[PDB]
Amino acid sequence: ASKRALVILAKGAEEMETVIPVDVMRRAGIKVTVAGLAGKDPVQCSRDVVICPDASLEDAKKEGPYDVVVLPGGNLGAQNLSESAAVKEILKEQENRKGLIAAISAGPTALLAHEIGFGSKVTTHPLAKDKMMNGGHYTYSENRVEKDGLILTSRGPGTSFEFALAIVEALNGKEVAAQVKAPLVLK
Amino acid sequence: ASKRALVILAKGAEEMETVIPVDVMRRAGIKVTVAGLAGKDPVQCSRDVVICPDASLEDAKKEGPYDVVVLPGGNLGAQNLSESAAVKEILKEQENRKGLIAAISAGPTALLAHEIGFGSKVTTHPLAKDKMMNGGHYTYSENRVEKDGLILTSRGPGTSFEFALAIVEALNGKEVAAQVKAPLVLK
Ligand SMILES: [Cl-]
Ligand SMILES: [Cl-]
Repeated sequence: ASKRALVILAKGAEEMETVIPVDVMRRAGIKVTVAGLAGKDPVQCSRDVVICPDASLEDAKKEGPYDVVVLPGGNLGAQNLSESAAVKEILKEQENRKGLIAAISAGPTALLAHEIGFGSKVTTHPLAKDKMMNGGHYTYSENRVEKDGLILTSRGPGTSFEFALAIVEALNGKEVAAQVKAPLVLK
Repeated sequence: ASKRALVILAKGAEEMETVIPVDVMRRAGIKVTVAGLAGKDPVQCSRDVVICPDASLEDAKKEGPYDVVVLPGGNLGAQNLSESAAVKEILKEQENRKGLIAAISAGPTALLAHEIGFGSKVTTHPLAKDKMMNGGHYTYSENRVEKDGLILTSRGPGTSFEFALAIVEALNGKEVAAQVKAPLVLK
Protein backbone atom coordinates (compact mmCIF):
# COMPACT_ATOMS: atom_id res chain seq x y z
CA ALA A 1 0.00 0.00 0.00
CA SER A 2 1.15 3.47 -0.83
CA LYS A 3 2.75 5.59 1.79
CA ARG A 4 1.00 8.85 2.73
CA ALA A 5 2.44 12.27 3.47
CA LEU A 6 0.85 15.24 5.14
CA VAL A 7 2.36 18.58 4.16
CA ILE A 8 1.14 21.42 6.35
CA LEU A 9 0.86 24.70 4.41
CA ALA A 10 0.69 27.98 6.32
CA LYS A 11 0.66 31.56 5.15
CA GLY A 12 4.27 32.74 4.69
CA ALA A 13 5.59 29.25 3.90
CA GLU A 14 8.65 29.05 1.68
CA GLU A 15 6.99 27.98 -1.59
CA MET A 16 10.09 26.19 -2.90
CA GLU A 17 10.32 24.20 0.31
CA THR A 18 6.65 23.28 -0.08
CA VAL A 19 6.56 22.43 -3.80
CA ILE A 20 9.87 20.57 -4.10
CA PRO A 21 8.98 17.93 -1.45
CA VAL A 22 5.38 17.62 -2.69
CA ASP A 23 6.47 17.11 -6.30
CA VAL A 24 9.38 14.73 -5.51
CA MET A 25 7.19 12.71 -3.07
CA ARG A 26 4.53 12.31 -5.76
CA ARG A 27 7.21 11.23 -8.20
CA ALA A 28 8.00 8.50 -5.66
CA GLY A 29 4.34 7.31 -5.71
CA ILE A 30 3.63 8.69 -2.23
CA LYS A 31 0.10 9.94 -1.76
CA VAL A 32 0.60 13.56 -0.61
CA THR A 33 -2.00 15.81 1.00
CA VAL A 34 -1.24 19.49 0.91
CA ALA A 35 -3.23 20.67 3.92
CA GLY A 36 -4.07 24.31 4.52
CA LEU A 37 -3.43 25.30 8.11
CA ALA A 38 -6.06 28.04 7.94
CA GLY A 39 -8.69 26.12 5.96
CA LYS A 40 -9.32 25.17 2.35
CA ASP A 41 -8.55 28.56 0.81
CA PRO A 42 -5.48 29.44 -1.27
CA VAL A 43 -2.31 30.20 0.72
CA GLN A 44 -0.05 33.16 0.02
CA CYS A 45 3.52 31.97 0.42
CA SER A 46 6.60 33.97 1.43
CA ARG A 47 7.49 35.12 -2.11
CA ASP A 48 3.84 35.58 -3.06
CA VAL A 49 3.28 32.32 -4.90
CA VAL A 50 -0.30 31.34 -4.17
CA ILE A 51 -0.94 27.61 -3.74
CA CYS A 52 -4.38 26.01 -3.45
CA PRO A 53 -4.29 23.24 -0.80
CA ASP A 54 -5.77 19.79 -1.39
CA ALA A 55 -7.77 20.01 1.83
CA SER A 56 -8.01 21.94 5.05
CA LEU A 57 -5.82 20.68 7.86
CA GLU A 58 -9.02 20.20 9.90
CA ASP A 59 -10.20 17.73 7.29
CA ALA A 60 -6.86 16.13 6.51
CA LYS A 61 -6.11 15.43 10.14
CA LYS A 62 -9.25 13.24 10.24
CA GLU A 63 -7.72 11.06 7.50
CA GLY A 64 -4.55 10.35 9.50
CA PRO A 65 -2.29 9.03 10.56
CA TYR A 66 0.37 9.57 7.85
CA ASP A 67 3.69 7.95 7.21
CA VAL A 68 5.36 11.41 7.30
CA VAL A 69 4.32 14.84 8.54
CA VAL A 70 6.21 17.52 6.61
CA LEU A 71 6.75 21.08 7.83
CA PRO A 72 8.07 23.48 5.13
CA GLY A 73 9.96 26.49 6.39
CA GLY A 74 9.72 30.21 5.66
CA ASN A 75 10.02 32.26 8.83
CA LEU A 76 6.37 33.41 8.97
CA GLY A 77 5.08 29.99 7.88
CA ALA A 78 6.99 28.39 10.71
CA GLN A 79 5.66 30.97 13.15
CA ASN A 80 2.14 30.16 12.09
CA LEU A 81 2.87 26.39 12.46
CA SER A 82 4.35 27.08 15.92
CA GLU A 83 1.19 28.85 17.08
CA SER A 84 -1.21 26.09 15.99
CA ALA A 85 -2.77 23.71 18.50
CA ALA A 86 -3.86 21.52 15.57
CA VAL A 87 -0.19 21.16 14.49
CA LYS A 88 0.82 20.46 18.07
CA GLU A 89 -1.63 17.55 18.28
CA ILE A 90 -0.71 16.17 14.88
CA LEU A 91 2.98 16.21 15.73
CA LYS A 92 2.49 14.70 19.24
CA GLU A 93 0.41 11.92 17.71
CA GLN A 94 3.04 11.25 15.07
CA GLU A 95 5.80 11.20 17.66
CA ASN A 96 3.79 8.87 19.91
CA ARG A 97 3.35 6.38 17.05
CA LYS A 98 7.04 6.60 16.13
CA GLY A 99 6.27 8.07 12.69
CA LEU A 100 8.65 10.16 10.60
CA ILE A 101 8.53 13.95 11.18
CA ALA A 102 10.31 16.08 8.57
CA ALA A 103 11.02 19.82 8.75
CA ILE A 104 13.14 22.24 6.66
CA SER A 105 14.79 25.71 7.15
CA ALA A 106 12.70 27.48 9.82
CA GLY A 107 10.24 24.59 9.98
CA PRO A 108 12.18 22.81 12.75
CA THR A 109 11.44 25.74 15.09
CA ALA A 110 7.87 24.48 15.19
CA LEU A 111 9.22 21.21 16.66
CA LEU A 112 10.75 23.35 19.41
CA ALA A 113 7.47 25.18 19.95
CA HIS A 114 5.58 21.97 20.33
CA GLU A 115 8.26 20.16 22.37
CA ILE A 116 8.79 17.45 19.75
CA GLY A 117 11.85 15.19 19.54
CA PHE A 118 13.93 16.88 22.28
CA GLY A 119 17.42 15.30 22.51
CA SER A 120 17.59 14.77 18.70
CA LYS A 121 20.28 16.05 16.42
CA VAL A 122 18.77 18.65 14.08
CA THR A 123 19.75 21.12 11.38
CA THR A 124 17.97 24.33 10.32
CA HIS A 125 18.56 27.26 8.15
CA PRO A 126 21.72 28.97 9.46
CA LEU A 127 19.58 32.04 10.33
CA ALA A 128 17.19 29.91 12.39
CA LYS A 129 19.89 28.20 14.47
CA ASP A 130 19.70 30.48 17.47
CA LYS A 131 15.91 30.17 17.67
CA MET A 132 16.05 26.39 17.41
CA MET A 133 18.83 26.16 19.99
CA ASN A 134 17.08 28.30 22.66
CA GLY A 135 17.31 26.15 25.78
CA GLY A 136 19.70 23.61 24.33
CA HIS A 137 16.95 21.03 23.78
CA TYR A 138 18.43 19.72 20.53
CA THR A 139 21.98 19.16 19.32
CA TYR A 140 22.85 21.21 16.25
CA SER A 141 24.15 19.80 12.99
CA GLU A 142 25.47 21.54 9.90
CA ASN A 143 24.64 18.56 7.69
CA ARG A 144 22.54 19.54 4.65
CA VAL A 145 20.07 16.87 5.73
CA GLU A 146 20.07 15.43 9.28
CA LYS A 147 18.16 12.46 10.68
CA ASP A 148 18.07 11.35 14.30
CA GLY A 149 15.34 9.28 16.02
CA LEU A 150 12.06 10.30 14.38
CA ILE A 151 13.30 13.66 13.19
CA LEU A 152 14.47 14.48 9.65
CA THR A 153 15.61 18.04 9.15
CA SER A 154 17.19 20.17 6.44
CA ARG A 155 18.47 23.72 5.86
CA GLY A 156 16.97 25.75 3.00
CA PRO A 157 15.59 26.00 -0.52
CA GLY A 158 18.87 24.75 -1.88
CA THR A 159 18.71 21.55 0.21
CA SER A 160 15.04 20.83 -0.61
CA PHE A 161 15.81 18.09 -3.16
CA GLU A 162 18.15 16.32 -0.71
CA PHE A 163 15.44 16.68 2.00
CA ALA A 164 12.71 15.30 -0.23
CA LEU A 165 14.81 12.42 -1.44
CA ALA A 166 15.67 11.57 2.17
CA ILE A 167 11.98 11.37 2.92
CA VAL A 168 11.54 9.11 -0.12
CA GLU A 169 14.43 6.87 1.02
CA ALA A 170 12.89 6.61 4.50
CA LEU A 171 9.45 5.70 3.20
CA ASN A 172 10.08 3.78 -0.02
CA GLY A 173 13.73 2.82 0.16
CA LYS A 174 16.99 3.81 -1.39
CA GLU A 175 16.35 2.29 -4.82
CA VAL A 176 13.12 4.22 -5.31
CA ALA A 177 14.85 7.43 -4.21
CA ALA A 178 17.69 6.81 -6.73
CA GLN A 179 15.21 6.15 -9.54
CA VAL A 180 13.28 9.37 -8.77
CA LYS A 181 16.53 11.33 -8.52
CA ALA A 182 17.90 10.59 -12.00
CA PRO A 183 15.25 12.39 -14.08
CA LEU A 184 15.58 15.50 -11.95
CA VAL A 185 18.99 16.40 -13.41
CA LEU A 186 20.50 17.09 -10.04
CA LYS A 187 24.24 17.89 -9.82
CA ALA B 1 13.78 50.90 -12.22
CA SER B 2 13.02 47.33 -11.40
CA LYS B 3 13.30 44.69 -14.02
CA ARG B 4 10.13 42.77 -14.94
CA ALA B 5 9.64 39.10 -15.69
CA LEU B 6 6.74 37.34 -17.33
CA VAL B 7 6.36 33.69 -16.36
CA ILE B 8 3.85 31.86 -18.53
CA LEU B 9 1.97 29.18 -16.58
CA ALA B 10 0.14 26.44 -18.48
CA LYS B 11 -1.68 23.36 -17.30
CA GLY B 12 0.83 20.51 -16.87
CA ALA B 13 3.75 22.86 -16.10
CA GLU B 14 6.51 21.47 -13.91
CA GLU B 15 5.65 23.22 -10.63
CA MET B 16 9.25 23.19 -9.35
CA GLU B 17 10.42 24.81 -12.57
CA THR B 18 7.72 27.46 -12.15
CA VAL B 19 8.11 28.23 -8.43
CA ILE B 20 11.92 28.15 -8.16
CA PRO B 21 12.45 30.89 -10.81
CA VAL B 22 9.52 32.97 -9.54
CA ASP B 23 10.75 32.85 -5.95
CA VAL B 24 14.46 33.43 -6.77
CA MET B 25 13.58 36.29 -9.19
CA ARG B 26 11.51 37.98 -6.48
CA ARG B 27 14.39 37.54 -4.07
CA ALA B 28 16.42 39.51 -6.62
CA GLY B 29 13.88 42.38 -6.54
CA ILE B 30 12.53 41.57 -10.00
CA LYS B 31 8.85 42.27 -10.44
CA VAL B 32 7.43 38.90 -11.58
CA THR B 33 4.04 38.29 -13.17
CA VAL B 34 2.83 34.72 -13.08
CA ALA B 35 0.49 34.72 -16.06
CA GLY B 36 -2.08 32.01 -16.64
CA LEU B 37 -2.07 30.84 -20.23
CA ALA B 38 -5.72 29.81 -20.03
CA GLY B 39 -7.00 32.79 -18.04
CA LYS B 40 -7.03 33.92 -14.43
CA ASP B 41 -8.06 30.60 -12.88
CA PRO B 42 -5.84 28.29 -10.83
CA VAL B 43 -3.51 26.03 -12.85
CA GLN B 44 -3.06 22.33 -12.16
CA CYS B 45 0.62 21.55 -12.60
CA SER B 46 2.25 18.27 -13.63
CA ARG B 47 2.47 16.81 -10.10
CA ASP B 48 -0.90 18.27 -9.11
CA VAL B 49 0.28 21.36 -7.27
CA VAL B 50 -2.32 24.01 -7.97
CA ILE B 51 -0.98 27.56 -8.40
CA CYS B 52 -3.14 30.68 -8.66
CA PRO B 53 -1.68 33.03 -11.32
CA ASP B 54 -1.20 36.75 -10.73
CA ALA B 55 -3.07 37.59 -13.93
CA SER B 56 -4.28 36.05 -17.15
CA LEU B 57 -1.78 36.03 -19.98
CA GLU B 58 -4.32 38.07 -21.98
CA ASP B 59 -4.06 40.80 -19.38
CA ALA B 60 -0.37 40.48 -18.63
CA LYS B 61 0.61 40.72 -22.27
CA LYS B 62 -1.00 44.19 -22.34
CA GLU B 63 1.45 45.29 -19.62
CA GLY B 64 4.52 44.30 -21.66
CA PRO B 65 7.13 44.30 -22.74
CA TYR B 66 9.18 42.48 -20.06
CA ASP B 67 12.87 42.19 -19.45
CA VAL B 68 12.56 38.37 -19.55
CA VAL B 69 9.91 35.94 -20.77
CA VAL B 70 10.19 32.66 -18.85
CA LEU B 71 8.85 29.33 -20.07
CA PRO B 72 8.80 26.58 -17.37
CA GLY B 73 8.90 23.03 -18.64
CA GLY B 74 6.80 19.94 -17.90
CA ASN B 75 6.00 18.03 -21.06
CA LEU B 76 2.27 18.89 -21.17
CA GLY B 77 2.90 22.48 -20.08
CA ALA B 78 5.32 22.91 -22.93
CA GLN B 79 2.85 21.36 -25.35
CA ASN B 80 0.24 23.84 -24.26
CA LEU B 81 2.77 26.72 -24.64
CA SER B 82 3.67 25.39 -28.12
CA GLU B 83 0.04 25.47 -29.25
CA SER B 84 -0.63 29.06 -28.14
CA ALA B 85 -0.79 31.90 -30.64
CA ALA B 86 -0.59 34.34 -27.70
CA VAL B 87 2.77 32.78 -26.66
CA LYS B 88 3.96 32.88 -30.25
CA GLU B 89 3.32 36.64 -30.44
CA ILE B 90 4.84 37.35 -27.05
CA LEU B 91 7.99 35.46 -27.94
CA LYS B 92 8.30 37.01 -31.45
CA GLU B 93 7.93 40.46 -29.91
CA GLN B 94 10.56 39.69 -27.30
CA GLU B 95 12.94 38.35 -29.91
CA ASN B 96 12.37 41.38 -32.15
CA ARG B 97 13.28 43.74 -29.29
CA LYS B 98 16.36 41.68 -28.40
CA GLY B 99 14.98 40.79 -24.95
CA LEU B 100 15.99 37.78 -22.88
CA ILE B 101 13.97 34.58 -23.45
CA ALA B 102 14.44 31.83 -20.85
CA ALA B 103 13.16 28.25 -21.03
CA ILE B 104 13.78 25.08 -18.95
CA SER B 105 13.44 21.26 -19.45
CA ALA B 106 10.72 20.80 -22.10
CA GLY B 107 10.07 24.54 -22.23
CA PRO B 108 12.61 25.09 -25.03
CA THR B 109 10.47 22.95 -27.36
CA ALA B 110 8.03 25.85 -27.43
CA LEU B 111 10.83 27.98 -28.91
CA LEU B 112 11.04 25.37 -31.68
CA ALA B 113 7.28 25.45 -32.18
CA HIS B 114 7.27 29.18 -32.55
CA GLU B 115 10.48 29.39 -34.62
CA ILE B 116 12.33 31.45 -32.01
CA GLY B 117 16.13 31.85 -31.84
CA PHE B 118 17.04 29.35 -34.59
CA GLY B 119 20.83 28.94 -34.86
CA SER B 120 21.29 29.30 -31.05
CA LYS B 121 22.99 26.83 -28.79
CA VAL B 122 20.39 25.35 -26.44
CA THR B 123 20.01 22.71 -23.74
CA THR B 124 16.85 20.85 -22.65
CA HIS B 125 15.90 18.01 -20.47
CA PRO B 126 17.75 14.94 -21.82
CA LEU B 127 14.34 13.38 -22.66
CA ALA B 128 13.34 16.43 -24.70
CA LYS B 129 16.51 16.55 -26.81
CA ASP B 130 15.16 14.68 -29.80
CA LYS B 131 12.05 16.87 -29.97
CA MET B 132 14.10 20.06 -29.72
CA MET B 133 16.58 18.86 -32.32
CA ASN B 134 13.97 17.90 -34.98
CA GLY B 135 15.23 19.65 -38.10
CA GLY B 136 18.58 20.62 -36.68
CA HIS B 137 17.52 24.24 -36.11
CA TYR B 138 19.49 24.62 -32.88
CA THR B 139 22.85 23.30 -31.70
CA TYR B 140 22.59 21.08 -28.64
CA SER B 141 24.45 21.63 -25.39
CA GLU B 142 24.74 19.46 -22.31
CA ASN B 143 25.56 22.44 -20.10
CA ARG B 144 23.28 22.65 -17.04
CA VAL B 145 22.49 26.20 -18.10
CA GLU B 146 23.19 27.45 -21.65
CA LYS B 147 23.03 30.98 -23.05
CA ASP B 148 23.48 32.00 -26.67
CA GLY B 149 22.16 35.17 -28.36
CA LEU B 150 18.83 35.95 -26.69
CA ILE B 151 18.21 32.42 -25.51
CA LEU B 152 18.84 31.11 -21.98
CA THR B 153 18.02 27.46 -21.48
CA SER B 154 18.32 24.82 -18.78
CA ARG B 155 17.64 21.11 -18.20
CA GLY B 156 15.34 20.10 -15.32
CA PRO B 157 14.06 20.58 -11.79
CA GLY B 158 17.54 20.00 -10.46
CA THR B 159 18.99 22.84 -12.56
CA SER B 160 16.21 25.32 -11.70
CA PHE B 161 18.28 27.28 -9.17
CA GLU B 162 21.17 27.64 -11.64
CA PHE B 163 18.63 28.70 -14.33
CA ALA B 164 16.99 31.27 -12.07
CA LEU B 165 20.27 32.69 -10.90
CA ALA B 166 21.41 33.00 -14.51
CA ILE B 167 18.32 35.03 -15.22
CA VAL B 168 19.12 37.20 -12.19
CA GLU B 169 22.74 37.67 -13.36
CA ALA B 170 21.51 38.68 -16.83
CA LEU B 171 19.01 41.21 -15.50
CA ASN B 172 20.56 42.54 -12.29
CA GLY B 173 24.18 41.52 -12.51
CA LYS B 174 26.51 39.00 -10.99
CA GLU B 175 26.77 40.63 -7.55
CA VAL B 176 23.00 40.61 -7.03
CA ALA B 177 22.86 36.96 -8.14
CA ALA B 178 25.64 36.05 -5.64
CA GLN B 179 23.87 37.86 -2.81
CA VAL B 180 20.57 36.07 -3.56
CA LYS B 181 22.37 32.74 -3.84
CA ALA B 182 23.96 32.67 -0.37
CA PRO B 183 20.79 32.45 1.75
CA LEU B 184 19.48 29.61 -0.39
CA VAL B 185 21.97 27.10 1.05
CA LEU B 186 22.89 25.76 -2.33
CA LYS B 187 25.71 23.17 -2.59
CL1 LIG C 1 11.97 33.03 4.93
CL1 LIG D 1 7.33 16.37 -17.19
